[PDB]
Amino acid sequence: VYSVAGAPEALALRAGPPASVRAALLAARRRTLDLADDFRAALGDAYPGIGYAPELNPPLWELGHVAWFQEWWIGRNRQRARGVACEPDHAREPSLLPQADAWYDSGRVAHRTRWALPLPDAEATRDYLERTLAQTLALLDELPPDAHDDALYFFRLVALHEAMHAEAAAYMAEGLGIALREGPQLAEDAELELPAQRLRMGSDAGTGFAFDNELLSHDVSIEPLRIDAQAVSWARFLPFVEAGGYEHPAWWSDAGRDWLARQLLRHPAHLRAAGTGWQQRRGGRWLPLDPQGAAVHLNAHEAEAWCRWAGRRLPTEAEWECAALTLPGFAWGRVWEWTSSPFEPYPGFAPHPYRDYSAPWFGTRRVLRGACHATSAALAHARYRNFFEPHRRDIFAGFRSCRAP
Ligand SMILES: C[N+](C)(C)[C@@H](Cc1cnc[nH]1)C(=O)O
Ligand code: NA
Ligand code: NI
Repeated sequence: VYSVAGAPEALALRAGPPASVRAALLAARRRTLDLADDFRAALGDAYPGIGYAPELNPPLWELGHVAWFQEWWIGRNRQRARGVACEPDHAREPSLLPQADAWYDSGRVAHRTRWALPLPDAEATRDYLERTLAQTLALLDELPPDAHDDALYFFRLVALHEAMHAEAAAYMAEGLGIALREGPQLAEDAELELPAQRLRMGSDAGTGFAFDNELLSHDVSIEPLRIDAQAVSWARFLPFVEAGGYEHPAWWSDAGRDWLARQLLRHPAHLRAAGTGWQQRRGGRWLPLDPQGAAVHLNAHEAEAWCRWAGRRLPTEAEWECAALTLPGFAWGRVWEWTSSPFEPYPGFAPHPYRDYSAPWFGTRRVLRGACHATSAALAHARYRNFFEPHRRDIFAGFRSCRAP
């Protein structure tokens, strides 16, 4: 369980016995409910509760969706023990909630529709979470200590899914100005030498859970490189803004210039000018910017444009994964980091039972690697592939740079 690829929670969730997965499910639910109570403390109980935006979902919808997904792949799943060989579309038991599928299945309930749904109230939503988890843990307790990877697959999957939605709660709270009880400085900007080598990129078979987009592992050639030891700080990033870099379209790509054309505010989000200085928004509060913090809420175009101005580039996801795994002193986990790699399948990819996790998003999404401060330690992993459209700035995204010698 001790590795440089992730914290012990991450390896215990992916490969550990039922006791470890049980611990992960309880910890995930504790986090989910604490975030839910922090949203409730700001918003109260009205539904939908929040104004509309494409990158938000109504708080009670997120809670129900977390329960719905767990119940879909555990309690209602008639082929749990088959793991990745489960037939996605087999007929399942009915949910505790008759309208659950019509409300919480995201591939069926169009986004704008969610704001008008007659969802269960705040307390009935928590009852649904409670009962589904009680059922989940009871089925988990039937597994023996040496339970096979196939027997534990969906218990690991639903735990990781809830972790992803907790992080979404954290960055949606930033958008909404909601302060959280669970809620950033970097150390020295430095350069590290990555020598030429071979990397066996992706997840192997002996280890337990892998996301489908991590398969199959394959060899990749890594060229000699000098790579930042940490994400780009504000002190490093902001001279680009000060040199009028946002008013100089030569620094930007085709899609970057397009995106920059529509931009009302020509600097990173959640920043604002204050005299000759800067303020940054955090927990709905504006505070003087810390230059030694990581630059955050930048999109792929902003990261690439800084790189062109600086004469550097983004790493490929292979270069990133190699450095994270082989270079002590390469520090990650403060912000997700845009790479230069589009989200594409590895050689031998095959979609897993939750078929819509990766495959619909190839090509239109850019890979980010690492983790941010709001990523659960049970999820954060040097082989994990995050994927968002290159324009997104609501997520906790930044970057690091590199250049060949
Ligand atoms: C892996 N990311 C974070 C890109 C996913 C996580 C996810 C949550 N429920 C389904 N998938 C996303 O935002 O769609
Ligand atoms: Na490290
Ligand atoms: Ni989801």
